[PDB]
Amino acid sequence: GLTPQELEAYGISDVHDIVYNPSYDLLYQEELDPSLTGYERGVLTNLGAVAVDTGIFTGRSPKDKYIVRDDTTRDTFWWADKGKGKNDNKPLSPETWQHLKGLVTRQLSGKRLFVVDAFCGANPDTRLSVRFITEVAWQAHFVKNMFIRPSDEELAGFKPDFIVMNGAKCTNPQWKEQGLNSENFVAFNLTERMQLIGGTWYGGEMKKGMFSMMNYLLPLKGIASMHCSANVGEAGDVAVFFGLSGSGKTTLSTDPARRLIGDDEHGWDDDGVFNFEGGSYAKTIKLSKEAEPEIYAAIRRDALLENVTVRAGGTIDFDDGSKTENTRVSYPIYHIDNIVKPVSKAGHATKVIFLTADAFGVLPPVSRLTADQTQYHFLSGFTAAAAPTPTFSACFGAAFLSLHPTQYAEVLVKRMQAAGAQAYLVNTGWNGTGKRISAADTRAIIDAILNGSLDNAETFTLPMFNLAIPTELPGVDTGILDPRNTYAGWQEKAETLAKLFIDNFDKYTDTPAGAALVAAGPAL
Repeated sequence: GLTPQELEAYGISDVHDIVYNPSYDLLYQEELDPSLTGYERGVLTNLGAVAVDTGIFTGRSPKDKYIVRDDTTRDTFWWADKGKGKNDNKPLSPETWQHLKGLVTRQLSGKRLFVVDAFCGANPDTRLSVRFITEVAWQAHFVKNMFIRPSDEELAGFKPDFIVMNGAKCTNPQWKEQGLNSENFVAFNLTERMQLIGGTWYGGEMKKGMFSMMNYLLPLKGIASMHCSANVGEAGDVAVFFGLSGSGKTTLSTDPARRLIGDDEHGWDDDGVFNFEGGSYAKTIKLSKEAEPEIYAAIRRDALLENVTVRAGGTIDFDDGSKTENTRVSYPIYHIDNIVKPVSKAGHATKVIFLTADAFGVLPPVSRLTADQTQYHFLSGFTAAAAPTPTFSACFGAAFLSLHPTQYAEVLVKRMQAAGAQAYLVNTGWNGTGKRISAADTRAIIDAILNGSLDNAETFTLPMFNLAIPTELPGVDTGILDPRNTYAGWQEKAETLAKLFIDNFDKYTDTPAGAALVAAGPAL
């Protein structure tokens, strides 16, 4: 356990009472305290889980995200104002940092505090020790679910590498004079190793804040940091899946014959692939027991519902998206049966799958990527909607990148090469006309990848993009393998898309890495 004196080292004073690493039993009682008001208030649902409301703080606040620019980060961070920018990594002065830090420590002074020590990363040799301090019980509950809970033995020798202080109740009145976006703030200081949260009550800021920090620390050590889901087969073969909204990442990574390592954040070190998290933060709009039985069943006592509509009686209305469509629920990973246990990690990945939804109808259902193409497409992070509106998210998670995108690509292929892994580009999209690709076909494609069939298969190249397409695939109509067969014609569309890729990639050509990669992209 820790003493009040330990917290005063951070600037907090007059510490009334500390509840260190509270059990789920205690948190449940705390959340239901009738004296709580506003966003602190918790309500019991018919499913047994507690539900909370974060007001207008429905999602992340990229505009209020700042990182202190100093000797530590000056030359290493991917700044929003240097070179070509193109990101939310806005620099902050050390003096303003001390002011923001002071606002939080003063807000937390003279209160009963909740302190949660946890780990980020499932592999002991490469994990990060994090201490979270909050004055709100459900916030302590959120971090207990989302990060790895230490054993009493691990707690004995705990020494935090990073400290996050949640001061949602305070705001910065001097914001205007300081040249900030608003009175709220999500700030990071890599020299003092701390994260501050002010004004915003959105739980995801704690999850995504640590992800951004891991994205900085790990690649520097030669450890891949990835925004993906990962699962394992009976033979211990592991696959990682990358894909933005609509790509079907989650659904395709759900397989009764394959245990889940994790659904969102993973690292890849000398020992293999590991989950950063100890829980899942799932979206709940239109959630049905029929479509998502695993998630639905995870919602019980100890899970924490966020912003969902609950009626006086009858309770949860998962369909009500009037307030927001970003309704969430967090729960410890063990609420899911089909997982890798007792530790969320496995061996080296041998199959890397990039999922996309090409509404332009140009890309093939499946292509086997070359090492350079893997890097090119990882950096592009393409997907399109409504058909078509294209989206390019670097490394399939641009908003959480702390280093130049090329750095993530380099470490990824380094680990892939050491494992002899193979990458595939799978297009589950439709241009809006004629017969679309069926879920059955999509599953057949994934099976062919996972079982090693496409690994040494004969292929033919697709013009311009130069993608290698397998000659035939078991359980799939050979006809659908060639995207041209759906239609000048395809060529005209291919030129349009190729131009988009080229236009987007110019953002990284300044670096020797990005520059060298241009030759792996579309040739028009």
